[PDB]
Amino acid sequence: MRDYDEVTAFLGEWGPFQRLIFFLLSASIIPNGFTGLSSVFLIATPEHRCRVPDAANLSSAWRNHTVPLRLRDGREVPHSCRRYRLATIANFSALGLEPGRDVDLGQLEQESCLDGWEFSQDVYLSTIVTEWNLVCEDDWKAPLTISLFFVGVLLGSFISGQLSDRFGRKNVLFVTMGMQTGFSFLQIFSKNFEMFVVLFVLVGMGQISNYVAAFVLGTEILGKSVRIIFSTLGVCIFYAFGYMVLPLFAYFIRDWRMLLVALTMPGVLCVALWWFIPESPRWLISQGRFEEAEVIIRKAAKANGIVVPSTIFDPSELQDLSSKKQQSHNILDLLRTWNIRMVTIMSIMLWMTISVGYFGLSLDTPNLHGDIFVNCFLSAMVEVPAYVLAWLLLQYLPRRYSMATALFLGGSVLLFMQLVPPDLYYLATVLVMVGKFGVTAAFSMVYVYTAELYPTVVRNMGVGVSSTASRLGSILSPYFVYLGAYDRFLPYILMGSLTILTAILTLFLPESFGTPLPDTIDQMLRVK
Ligand SMILES: CC(C)[N@+]1(C)[C@@H]2CC[C@H]1C[C@@H](OC(=O)[C@@H](CO)c1ccccc1)C2
Ligand code: NA
Repeated sequence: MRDYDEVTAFLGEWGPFQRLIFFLLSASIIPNGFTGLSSVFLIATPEHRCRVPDAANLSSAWRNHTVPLRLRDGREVPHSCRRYRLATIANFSALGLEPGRDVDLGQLEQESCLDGWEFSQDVYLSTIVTEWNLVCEDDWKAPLTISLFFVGVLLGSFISGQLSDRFGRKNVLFVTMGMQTGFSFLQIFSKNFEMFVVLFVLVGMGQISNYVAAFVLGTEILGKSVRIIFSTLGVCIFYAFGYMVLPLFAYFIRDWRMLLVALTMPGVLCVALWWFIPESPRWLISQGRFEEAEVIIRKAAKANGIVVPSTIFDPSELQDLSSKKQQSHNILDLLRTWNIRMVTIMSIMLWMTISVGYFGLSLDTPNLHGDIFVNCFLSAMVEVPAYVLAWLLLQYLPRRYSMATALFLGGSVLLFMQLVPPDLYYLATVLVMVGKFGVTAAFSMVYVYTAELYPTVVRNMGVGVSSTASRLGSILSPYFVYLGAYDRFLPYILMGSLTILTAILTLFLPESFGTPLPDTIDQMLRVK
């Protein structure tokens, strides 16, 4: 018996086949870039105030003084959820009385907006918040939709695995790509809020599912050395490109339906890949469909120009491949021994906190100062050097000090936010981008570090548990942004404190660099 990576080693590590597969599977990750964080523009809240119908016979003075003024940022602004009793105002205006001259505005009665709201159109022409008035007593519905999107992503994480195992990688990939694109398109025709919410849940489910299927198919087709590069840089950078191009679209298109059309179109464009990506030969061998694997291997050999006679490859060996011992599935293994128990708890908390920080910072961009589109672009762009640095650090430096430093930077920088004087408000944006830089580096590194910490017997299970923890964290991530209304800096204080505690935690994990990866739990490294 032999190994699949050995039997197939004759194809080489790099060449026309593996190159095309690498850049096509990576290109299929772009739509997840602008689909993941489109909520920053689809669910944005413009400035708004109570609407006063023009039927009111109010003087120009009264029309200038129809809403109480409240102070924000040290500056007067119309109160966004309350107005002076329109009937009392109309009675005063009919009597000839005028504000200030005859009326003390400070003691008038107030009511909520019974004629709806007037949203400004300086930035957004329309969004779902303006469509269904998700403001004042409905404001909690705005982040809820985003939480529900990540809820769908959670469910997709469970389902896409089993589906891909039972029906293949390419089939699940393209089916869920089409599902995501179709439900993204359908959302344009949402009559009311509930249909939009449920369609957004399904869109997130499809998005996660097809990301996962692309990742698994790529890490199964590519060779041993290029596998790491694909997993680490290949998909991350093209996700960053998708995110970076999201604000480019949102700048020209400022209507949520036309923006959904624009973000839907690339998904339809990706369907051409069906004729270029083959099914994973390793999976087909797992199902016992050896003729299809043989055909795909011979086609790859022909594409790379390698002569493949019986002396260098034969299906008889293909039919007698080795199978690795099956890994434990019962979760009890992760809790049976004290050391692995503690390592699992720390990894859960580390992944959840890194995810909360990353998605909170991503979703908080429209609340920063300066141009919203420039801020979103800078947020998307600061990830590419974060991935390059993460990759170099993983290649050459111990994981513990690297991740302690990246988290310490990401957390400490945020705590400085409250110390920036308003005159130099732009420094706060600098800090926030450096903050997200650190978080992004840590987020890229943990995917590898955790996979090294667990022994083979349960490695996948442990990684999956920690990954689910991170995904749970992003359900909470839009609510930390929601807290920005109660107190501007509270979200950053929370994120910074939690990140510093996570950076302190990381130092207690055992070091893996430069040591053989363990095979059985008895060989697992001990926590400090
Ligand atoms: C930060 C880098 C390493 N990622 C490529 C990792 C973690 C975040 C980012 C994107 C990806 O994680 C996701 O969950 C993706 C695809 O499901 C996602 C992006 C945006 C919204 C929801 C999910 C995997
Ligand atoms: Na995709």
